[PDB]
Amino acid sequence: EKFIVGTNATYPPFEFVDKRGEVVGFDIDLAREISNKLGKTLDVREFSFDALILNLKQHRIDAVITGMSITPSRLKEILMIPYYGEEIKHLVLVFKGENKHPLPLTQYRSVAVQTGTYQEAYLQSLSEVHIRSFDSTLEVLMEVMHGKSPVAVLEPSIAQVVLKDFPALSTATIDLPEDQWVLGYGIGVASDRPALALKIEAAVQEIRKEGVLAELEQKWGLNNLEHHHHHH
Repeated sequence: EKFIVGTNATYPPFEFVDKRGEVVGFDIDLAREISNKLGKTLDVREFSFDALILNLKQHRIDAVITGMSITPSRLKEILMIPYYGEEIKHLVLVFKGENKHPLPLTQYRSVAVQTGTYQEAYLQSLSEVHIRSFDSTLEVLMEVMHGKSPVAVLEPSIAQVVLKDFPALSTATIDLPEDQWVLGYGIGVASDRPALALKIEAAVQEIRKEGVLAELEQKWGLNNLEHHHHHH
């Protein structure tokens, strides 16, 4: 039988349309691997993003794979099996010297952040926060080093790697409200089909341990993802 997957082919490198008119990408290769583990024939179907969950709940599709962020709001409605991405429940505020009251972020003349990241979107959602956006983490941090902005915001896993090169910078934790958490990217499954979700979790674990998940990540350039959590 068939494993029917619903997608919105507008989000490289997860899914997009090739010059054949076919949908390709990391999620399509992952969907095929999953269908093989389940012993099913993959059937990829395109929908508008806003129509995906309704179709899943109506059992017209078996799974949604579309670079969809795992959010507490969505977990209320559907099941989600994680397959890529760090959980983001807090951000790192970066500055030189002392910062007695790191919050509110509205206090700063400007806040440096990287374009296209989830932290940028979070900052944009906040009333009266003045953002200076940059293409790279290098530019974000040099902005603070030169005293052009008082603070920057990084995602925690990036802060952990890059800040070793910046002994002058100190940090404070920004806790995100629960309704703003993203817990990586996930495969959507109907709430009334938990057994299918279990089989998909089993499949993803096997794809991961066989090294195929890491191969697909490298192949599709996920390490260099430009537009983070576009569907949050």
